[PDB]
Amino acid sequence: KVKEIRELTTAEMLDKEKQLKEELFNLRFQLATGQLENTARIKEVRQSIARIKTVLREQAN
RNA sequence: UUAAGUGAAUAAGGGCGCACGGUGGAUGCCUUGGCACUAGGAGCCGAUGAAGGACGGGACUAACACCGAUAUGCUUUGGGG
Repeated sequence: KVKEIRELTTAEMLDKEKQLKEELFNLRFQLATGQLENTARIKEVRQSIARIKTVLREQAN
């Protein structure tokens, strides 16, 4: 959801950031080659990256 | 039978009236926009980068809207069920 993000330190924040990046790259490729039953995840990953970034923003000033 | 005289009707096509269609959108009714004002708010925006724009953002994306690499959306405080 939203609250589990607030628990982790800045290290885990950047970790999950890079992990979501990689997942987005894989979703991108597997789009072009006729796959990905559940395409509604291409929203979730971008929105989660957004949430992580803003929550990071509010802490660092 | 001869002779003299009289002489109707038919339409290649056209006129008039009637009856039935075809093109064309007047007229009848109607409003999704306008016009002129009344009362009240408001009367500036900009080097923290303006007005206005180009390019992009969706499973599909040609356009219009909204958005901006956090891109058809992020956080929080109230409403709603």
